Amino acid sequence: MDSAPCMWMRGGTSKGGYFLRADLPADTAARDAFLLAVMGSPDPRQIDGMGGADPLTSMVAVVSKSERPGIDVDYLFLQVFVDQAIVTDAQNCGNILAGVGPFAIERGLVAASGDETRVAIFMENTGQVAVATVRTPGGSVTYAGDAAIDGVPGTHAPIPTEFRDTAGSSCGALLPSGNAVDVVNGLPVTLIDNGMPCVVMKAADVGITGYEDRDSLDANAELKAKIEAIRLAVGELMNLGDVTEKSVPKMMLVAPPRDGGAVCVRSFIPHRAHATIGVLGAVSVATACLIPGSPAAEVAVVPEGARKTLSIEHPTGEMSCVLEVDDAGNVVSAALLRTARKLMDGVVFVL
Amino acid sequence: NMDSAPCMWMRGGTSKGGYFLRADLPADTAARDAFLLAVMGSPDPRQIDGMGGADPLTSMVAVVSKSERPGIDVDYLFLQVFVDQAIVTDAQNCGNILAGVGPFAIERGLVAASGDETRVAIFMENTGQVAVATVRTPGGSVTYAGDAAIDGVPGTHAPIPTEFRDTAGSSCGALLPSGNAVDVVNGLPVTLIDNGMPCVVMKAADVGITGYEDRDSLDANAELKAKIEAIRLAVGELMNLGDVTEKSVPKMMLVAPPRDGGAVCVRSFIPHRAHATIGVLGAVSVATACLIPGSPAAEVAVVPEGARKTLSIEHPTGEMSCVLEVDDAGNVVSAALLRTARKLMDGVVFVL
Ligand SMILES: O=C(O)/C=C(\CC(=O)C(=O)O)C(=O)O
Ligand SMILES: O=C(O)/C=C(\CC(=O)C(=O)O)C(=O)O
Ligand SMILES: [Cl-]
Ligand SMILES: [Cl-]
Ligand SMILES: [Cl-]
Repeated sequence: MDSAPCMWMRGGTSKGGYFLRADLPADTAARDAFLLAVMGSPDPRQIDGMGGADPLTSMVAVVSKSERPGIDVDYLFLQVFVDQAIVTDAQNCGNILAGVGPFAIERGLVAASGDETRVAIFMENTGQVAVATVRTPGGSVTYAGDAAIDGVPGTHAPIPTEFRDTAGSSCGALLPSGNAVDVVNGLPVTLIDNGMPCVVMKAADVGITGYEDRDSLDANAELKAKIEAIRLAVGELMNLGDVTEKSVPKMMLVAPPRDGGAVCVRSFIPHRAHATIGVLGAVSVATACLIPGSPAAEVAVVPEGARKTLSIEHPTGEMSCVLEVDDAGNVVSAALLRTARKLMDGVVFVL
Repeated sequence: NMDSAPCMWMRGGTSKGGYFLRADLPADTAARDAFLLAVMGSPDPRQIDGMGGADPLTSMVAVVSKSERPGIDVDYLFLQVFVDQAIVTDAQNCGNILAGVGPFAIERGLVAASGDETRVAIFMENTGQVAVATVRTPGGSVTYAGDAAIDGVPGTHAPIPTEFRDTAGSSCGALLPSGNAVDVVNGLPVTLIDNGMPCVVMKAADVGITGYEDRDSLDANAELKAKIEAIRLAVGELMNLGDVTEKSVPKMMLVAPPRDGGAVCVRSFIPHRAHATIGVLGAVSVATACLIPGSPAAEVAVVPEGARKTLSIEHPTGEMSCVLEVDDAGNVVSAALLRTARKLMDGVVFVL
């Protein structure tokens, strides 16, 4: 097959191609080779495909109607590497998730149910369910509205998303090492998975402030080398095997908030600096803020009460994470606002 | 306000952008620009809410229509959509995006396939110049598959040879709008030249680089970029380009001796980002400058002898050759260059 139907969408602060599962090769080696060609990878410019030469604009959602009881659609996230011939399936992606609901409704996978449509989305990569609510005025998806998210110009229709049962969905526990803190290459880190495996550490401990812009961080070869050494050192401890060629864990460098939020973060995902912050990445970081003795807890400003709005500051503003904690202080849910937009709909081609 | 249009996303040469039928876009320029900005996701350094790839070279538009001009198959207007300003500019040719125009026009039925290699004569509306491209149409259908390669694009595709005649002065009114082979601007000798793309040609070494740096190093060189932009703003009137402050011309061309067997090595700012490779008509202008005695380009170039000259223009990821025919007076009378293209996505683009 040399082409496939495809909707190009912005999902949250990321961008990529949304496919029906049936339209892609069933064999995953052939599927991944096709997706590389669709995107134009490997190429630092992605000039001969639809990737935008940024991992955050080189992403794929494979969506299908679900047979799981109570679930509307199944969603597989695939990261297409920009300049390697690698497609990875080892993580969730809550930004690209934002486009899944609207894509599924437009494609008839799930019926609109009034002016707003709840969509229960099984995230195949980790086996957990997320719930998105999509504006469907008059029974049709809209992308217009009054909502805004930092990192995206303008305003769009809101897409509230809610995540439960996130802890340990990749590493088998919230803290796969069993410790709140671990010393790695002479630095305290928290190894944490509440929907995204993360290594959380103080920006100041790897020799930056945590307030640098994306270009400054991407050009900092010395910083990138130092944190890559830590990432490779903890891959097995987080039950992720050999992470050398994986996209996980995400490296989260935290600092005290500056614009009135809970914490400030710079993320490497795992090699490129994030332009903003990942959705489940932010949930893991926000969760670490609540763990006494974590580097995150030391720099964070944490509100009182069972339902905590934790503003996570990032290079171009912030993204707020509403957590509720149970009896024992465990996070039992996380809710975040996203938006999406259909950008182009048609057929993608490969040679 | 228009909220969708049919659109083919293509790679044209080493560039990428949206190809539209003229009839599918707003007739009013202001409405058209607001639509195209929104299609691309501009202004936004990351172009996250549209189809632009956060680089001027992947934020380009071609507007194509069947031509009524005798002997011309299609009319093609090139539009640059700025990445992080609300500006769409029509002031230049674009010979990379031109490569997609032939195949696009045949797919869209604007020109019929003719044999297995279809000639397509293309009127470049921005300057009134014509290019002639040949498109592989085996069995009557465009193919993008083939054995040709161009530096800056992985793999191989169908060849699209292109030939340009009557190139000189199409934006500035003359090949050398100042009348001089060299002018001194901000302390350094430059050549102001237009052989299809208005350019300021200067020695890389005179502005503090070697000319062999990679694109990332050049885009990070704020001191260099400020020096170059001050020169650009100082030459707009001399080049008969009026007020260039919000324009994308002239292109700033920094030349050095060839290092990999070519005629000259170039780095180009277009005008603000460093080029990842080199523009097609920009290269023609630089190649032409190499032939002018006294030019900075002639001082660093290695120029082959003969009436037919293959001038290899070296750039950050290899080279692109310009085959120039020159007449007895030494004037360039045609330029021929190989490009390729590929259809990437076809369908409908949307805006709010
Ligand atoms: O870290 C990455 O790979 C990029 C992401 C991840 C994300 O959204 C999430 O953590 O849920 C993104 O911003 O798209
Ligand atoms: O200079 C620019 O703005 C970019 C160009 C120009 C081009 O191709 C040409 O000079 O004909 C490109 O697409 O490479
Ligand atoms: Cl399906
Ligand atoms: Cl719909
Ligand atoms: Cl038309």
